[PDB]
Amino acid sequence: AQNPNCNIMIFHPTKEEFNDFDKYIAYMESQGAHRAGLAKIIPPKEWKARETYDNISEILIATPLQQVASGRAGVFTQYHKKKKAMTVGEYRHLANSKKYQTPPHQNFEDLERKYWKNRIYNSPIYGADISGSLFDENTKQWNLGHLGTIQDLLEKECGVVIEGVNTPYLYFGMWKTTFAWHTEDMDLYSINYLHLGEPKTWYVVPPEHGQRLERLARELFPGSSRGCGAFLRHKVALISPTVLKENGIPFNRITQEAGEFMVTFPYGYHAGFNHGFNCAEAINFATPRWIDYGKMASQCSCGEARVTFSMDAFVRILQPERYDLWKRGQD
Ligand SMILES: O=C(O)CNC(=O)C(=O)O
Ligand SMILES: [Mg+2]
Ligand code: NI
Ligand SMILES: [Zn+2]
Repeated sequence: AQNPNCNIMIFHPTKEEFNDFDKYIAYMESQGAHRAGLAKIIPPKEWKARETYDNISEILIATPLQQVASGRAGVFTQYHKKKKAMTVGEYRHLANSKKYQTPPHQNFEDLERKYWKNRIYNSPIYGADISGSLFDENTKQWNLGHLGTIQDLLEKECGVVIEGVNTPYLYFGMWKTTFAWHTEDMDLYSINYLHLGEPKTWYVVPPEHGQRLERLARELFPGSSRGCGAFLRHKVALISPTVLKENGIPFNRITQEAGEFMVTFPYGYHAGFNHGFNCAEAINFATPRWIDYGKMASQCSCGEARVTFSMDAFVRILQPERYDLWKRGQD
């Protein structure tokens, strides 16, 4: 078996290798990349997502989210308080203010220590889930707006045509902005490009050990767990690396910088935080290997997780038994 310790692998494709997305994903998995739940992809030195980022300030963040924490330093939930719309220009100015800016620090390690020590005493503001793309339409390789769709993958694999479309989202982050422990909708893959600014640190549990994370989570968030059999889909729960180590949960960590891609793999639980002002673009995708994970994916039926129009059809085809009760959580 390739990558038996489930380490995060880093790839350096040539411009020749960078022409065929599907085939490069298949290559990475032949080297065991998926076992980690997360891989880093450094694009060829010749490749650019777009010419410059000089004209992005007028993008609107219609619903900025203030991330308010409750709990203890290493075990907390966050809720999202809706704030008034601002442009990316205004947001960037906010992220750089004395109140929200990244603090003085030695290295990613000193910064990580400060994040986990101090996160809960602050409420950073995230621009999340904004429909759009910053890839130049002339960028032909690894353009997240031009990937093959999940609906076409399902159709090629299973012979059934379904409704739905699949488009990218932009995330604008600042210091301490946080992504809670989760897998993707329907345990899909994701791909994430950090377009500009400060880094993003990621924690990930190998897919083969995901259930151990879930079991710890049921113990750490006992009331959430009683309310919903898949409460991690609410994307509110945080657990520090110290707490994970204390409980024997296998995981890994890696820091993404501007200009790099990350791929998350089916059923790879991940979480993280932003080091300062940045902009990332992400989208879900599928391969033939995803189909079985889609069929087994846990669902939120308490009605908190509330998920896309396109997800309906996945549940309808892949999980016809769940499909009655699930859309009751959606309606
Ligand atoms: O970048 C973020 O804040 C969240 N993105 C993801 O969880 C992802 O790409 O899978
Ligand atoms: Mg603009
Ligand atoms: Ni994700
Ligand atoms: Zn739920």
